[PDB]
Amino acid sequence: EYPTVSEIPVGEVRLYQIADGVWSHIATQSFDGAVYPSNGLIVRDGDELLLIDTAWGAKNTAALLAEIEKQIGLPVTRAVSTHFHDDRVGGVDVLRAAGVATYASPSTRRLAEVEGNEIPTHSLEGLSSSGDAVRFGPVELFYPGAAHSTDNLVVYVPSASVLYGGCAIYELSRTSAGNVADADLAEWPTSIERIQQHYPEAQFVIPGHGLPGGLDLLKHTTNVVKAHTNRS
Ligand SMILES: CCOP(=O)(OCC)[C@@H](CS)CCCc1ccccc1
Ligand SMILES: [Zn+2]
Ligand SMILES: [Zn+2]
Ligand SMILES: [Zn+2]
Repeated sequence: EYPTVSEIPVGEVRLYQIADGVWSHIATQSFDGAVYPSNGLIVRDGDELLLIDTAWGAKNTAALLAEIEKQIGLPVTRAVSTHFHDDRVGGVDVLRAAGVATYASPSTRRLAEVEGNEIPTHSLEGLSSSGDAVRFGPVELFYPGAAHSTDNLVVYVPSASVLYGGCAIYELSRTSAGNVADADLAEWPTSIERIQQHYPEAQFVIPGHGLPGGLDLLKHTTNVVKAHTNRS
């Protein structure tokens, strides 16, 4: 049902309807000689769409917009990137050219600039302290604290009980840590506990990469992070 790495050539994007007015988008990218799947989110709000994250590069993000037009047919008017890595902001220039208003926290914008990654134009205020939440159209944005990166945001869709954990949450199939070069390993389990405490009602949990599940993904991620922490 849910699209996998095997079934998506790099350059194509799949949409997966989760609920009324809520989709994930799934793309793949080559990196260091392997191929990785990647998720984002699409959320309807009236007669327009809110996009969560790019499809990991310009080419994929072009295909994303085309696939949205084909399968949904409503305009993307705002986008939020949930941290500064290229699987979240790579393609922001494509979005902007298409008239999308692109957003990220000041921390994400600052880190993207440092990294040399594309910089969302608008700033999300009210998210700089762990446990901060703000409304953004049909979703709530939440800063759980440092985890996969110091700037990582999570996204909740109240009407659908959909929790988008982004890359701070791992799919169950991943039993080893991925890119933790920018991670706060020491804080990551505590940040995951904040997510659990704030969104215990979540029914559909979407990781940044791979298969969705339920709130168990949180404990799973903590397990994997703690096991990496204990590198021997
Ligand atoms: C292997 C390179 O991972 P990235 O640093 O890609 C550069 C943008 C990471 C940013 S979150 C995305 C890929 C994470 C992943 C690792 C292993 C399996 C599935 C996804
Ligand atoms: Zn990342
Ligand atoms: Zn990622
Ligand atoms: Zn596990």
